[PDB]
Amino acid sequence: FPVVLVINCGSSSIKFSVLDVATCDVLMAGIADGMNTENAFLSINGDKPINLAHSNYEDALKAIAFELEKRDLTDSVALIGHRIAHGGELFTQSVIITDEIIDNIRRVSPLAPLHNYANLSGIDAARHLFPAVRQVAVFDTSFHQTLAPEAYLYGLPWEYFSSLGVRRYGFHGTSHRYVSRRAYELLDLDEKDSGLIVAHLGNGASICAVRNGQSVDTSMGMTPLEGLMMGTRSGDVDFGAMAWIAKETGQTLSDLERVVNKESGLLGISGLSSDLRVLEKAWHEGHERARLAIKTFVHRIARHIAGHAASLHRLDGIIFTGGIGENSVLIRQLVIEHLGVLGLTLDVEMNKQPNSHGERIISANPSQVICAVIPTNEEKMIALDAIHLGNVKA
Amino acid sequence: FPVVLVINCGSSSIKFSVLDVATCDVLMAGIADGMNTENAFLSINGDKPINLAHSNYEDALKAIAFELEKRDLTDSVALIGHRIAHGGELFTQSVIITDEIIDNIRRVSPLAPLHNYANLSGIDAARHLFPAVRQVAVFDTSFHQTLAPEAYLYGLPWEYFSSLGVRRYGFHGTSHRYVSRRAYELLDLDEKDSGLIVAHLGNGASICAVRNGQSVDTSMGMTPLEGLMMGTRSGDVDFGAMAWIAKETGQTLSDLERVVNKESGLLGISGLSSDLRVLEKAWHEGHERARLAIKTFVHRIARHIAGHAASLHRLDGIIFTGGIGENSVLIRQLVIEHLGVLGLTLDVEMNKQPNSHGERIISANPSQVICAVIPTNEEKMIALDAIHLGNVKA
Repeated sequence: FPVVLVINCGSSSIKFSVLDVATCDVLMAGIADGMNTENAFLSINGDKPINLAHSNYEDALKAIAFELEKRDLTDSVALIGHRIAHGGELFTQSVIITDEIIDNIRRVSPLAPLHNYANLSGIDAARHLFPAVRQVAVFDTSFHQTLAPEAYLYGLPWEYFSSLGVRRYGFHGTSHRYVSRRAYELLDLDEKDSGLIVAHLGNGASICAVRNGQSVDTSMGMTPLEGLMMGTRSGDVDFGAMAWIAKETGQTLSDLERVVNKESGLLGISGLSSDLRVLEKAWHEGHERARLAIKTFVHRIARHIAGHAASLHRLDGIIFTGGIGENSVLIRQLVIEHLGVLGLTLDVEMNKQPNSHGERIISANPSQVICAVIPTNEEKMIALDAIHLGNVKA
Repeated sequence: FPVVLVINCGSSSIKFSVLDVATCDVLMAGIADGMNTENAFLSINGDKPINLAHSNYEDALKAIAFELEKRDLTDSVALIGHRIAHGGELFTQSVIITDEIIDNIRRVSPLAPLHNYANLSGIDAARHLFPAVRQVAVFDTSFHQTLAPEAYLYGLPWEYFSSLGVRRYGFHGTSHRYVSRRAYELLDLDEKDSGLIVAHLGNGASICAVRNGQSVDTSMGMTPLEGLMMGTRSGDVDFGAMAWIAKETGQTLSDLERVVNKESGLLGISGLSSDLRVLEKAWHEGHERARLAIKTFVHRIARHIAGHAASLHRLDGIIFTGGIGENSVLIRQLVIEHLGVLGLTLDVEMNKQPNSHGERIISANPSQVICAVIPTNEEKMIALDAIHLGNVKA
C-alpha cells in the first residue's frame, strides 16, 4: 500500500502532505513554519507545535522524515513530488528529477528569486533523505506554456524578451490544469472541443482561459503580481501611476514593490483585512471601504473573466476554485451577476450550498454558459503526475 | 456666418482648426510645430512652413491670429474651444472658461504635467488675443467621470487615492463621447437603453464601455499609458516585471518611463516602426516580428473589448474609430475574428470599404452584435459644446 510524499517548500515554510497511491487520499499533512528564524516549529495535523528551533530546510525535512518513520510509513514512500514556483520556458510538463533538471531549475530561478531557491533547497534535502526514492518536479507555470506569443509577449523592447526572458508566464498552472481536467467530466465536455474559463480565487488569484484542453491566456504575468486584485497584492496597475507616485512620495521601486505586494489589494482598499470573511461581515455591518474593496475585487474578476473569454472560440464553462472560489457564495454571485452580458443565469440555492457538496453546477438551465464550483487539489494533481512518472524507465 | 476656433495646444505644437458654426465644417486647419525650439514654424493646410523661429506659445497663437485676420475671419470668431488633457475629478463636462476654471485646471495639472501646463499656456494666450470672445474648456477625461469606484479605484493603499488622487481617469473622452452619440443614430439605439464598446485606435489607443449613454469603463488609467498596447506605448505591464528589469539592467524609473512611452509598443516588438502601414507591408513581405507586433496589438484590443463588455447589461455594438480604427481593414477583421466568442460575424466587402464611406456598419446580419466604423470628430464635438455654451448668460 504505497504512498507519495508531496512537498511545497516555500521561503518561510515547508507545507507537506502524504497521499495514498491507490486512492490519492491524504493520510497525513503538516507544515514546518518559521524557517530560518530562531522560532521554528513543526505541526502535524495542527496538533503540537514541536521543537525545531533555529533549523535549516534540510533539518525541517529530516524532522518530517523521522515523523514519517514514527508512523511506520517511511518504507512505503514510493514517490516524492516537489512543487516548483517557476519553470521559465524550459519546463512544459512535470518531470523526473535528475541532475540535468536541477541545473535547469537553477537557470530559470532568477525569474523567481524568493520561491525557487527555497524549492531547490527542498529538492536537495529530499534527495539526501530519500535517495532510493523516485522524485518529480511539478511547475506552477508549465500549464501556461501553450500560450501564443501574442498572448505572452509584453509591449516592451523585443530585447527585453529575447535577452532577459521578460514575458507572461502565469501561475496556479497545477490548479487550472486539475480543475479543467475535472471540468470535462462534470460538464460532460469533449476536451478536444471545449472552452473554459477557470477563476482560481484564493491566496493569490488568477484567471485562465483553457481552449481545447490547452491554456491560451492567464491573468498573472512574469510575476504573480499581474492580473486580478488580491488579498495584499494590487493586481493590474498603470505604470504611469506607479512612476508618478515615486516622484511624489520620494519612494524607491523596492519601497513600491513592498507596497504593491504587502500593503495593497483587499487590505489596501479596506484598510482593515485581506480576509474576505472579515470584510464580508464588515460590509454587512455597514463599512463602506470594505464594500468598495469587495466590489472592486469582484469588478476586476469579471473584467478578466470576460477578457480571457476572447481567447476562446466558444464559452462552455466558468469554474470557480480555490479558498475564496470554493467557499464565497457572495463573491461568486456578484461576479456571475456582473457577467450577464455573457448570458449567465445563476441558481442561488445551488450557489448557496457549502463546499462540502464538492464538484457542483451553480447555474440555472436557461444559462447560456454553465457555471460550476470545483474544489482544487494541487497535491492530488502532483501525485497523479508522480504516479504516472513512476512507470518510466530512466 | 460665425465660426468657432478650436485649439489643441500641446507640449511641442499648437494644432488648430476653424469650424463654421452653421455646418460644423472645417474652413481652416493648421499646426505651429517646433515650439520652444529655435526651429519653429507655422503651416496652414500644409502649404508653407512659415517663419516663426524661437517663439513662445503666445507668439505662435498671435501668428495664427494674424493669419485669421488675413483671411477676413477674425471678426467672425464667436467662440474659442480649448482642448485640455486632464480634468481630475473637478470637471464632469465642458465649461465656459473663467478665472475659477483656470485655477481649477491649475490644481489638477500635476496629474498630467507635460500636457496641461501647455493647455494653460494656450488659454492665457487665446484670452489675451481674443478677450471679447467666449472661450470654452473641453477635457479629455470628463466623459469617464461617470465611472463607479469599483471601475476607477486601483488596488493600492486607500491613502494614495484620497490624499494623492491616484485613480483611473481615462482619455479620448471627447472621441468616445462623440462616436457613441453617433452610434445611437447609426444603429438606431435608444441612448437610455444601450451598451456600446468603442475602440478608439489611433495615436494613442483606448477602449470605452458606454452603458445607457454613460462611460462605465475605459482602458487607459491615471496616465494614458495603461490598457492597450500602442504605437510607442507598452500598455498593460506587470509591475513585477518592470521592477525586475530595473534590478537587472540597473535603470531608473525615469529611464523605464521613457522606454515604456517612447521605445515600446508596436515599435518595441517590431524593432521597425510604430506605423501600422509600414508593419502591415512588413508582414506581407514576411517579417515575423512585424507580424508578432500586429498579432499582439490585435490580441490585446480583443482582450479589453471583451473585458469592457462585462460592464454592460447588453452588448448592442462595437464601434471602431481613430486613424487606425477608421482605416485599417486588417486590424478590424483580426480583432472581430478574435471575438467570435461574442457571436460577431463580419461582412468583408463592407469591411473592405475605405474611410470615404464614413459612418458604416461592417457586420453581417447573422451577427449577434452590430459592428461599425464611425469616424471620430473631436473638433466638431468641441464646437458643438462651445455652440451650446454660447447660449448661456454668465
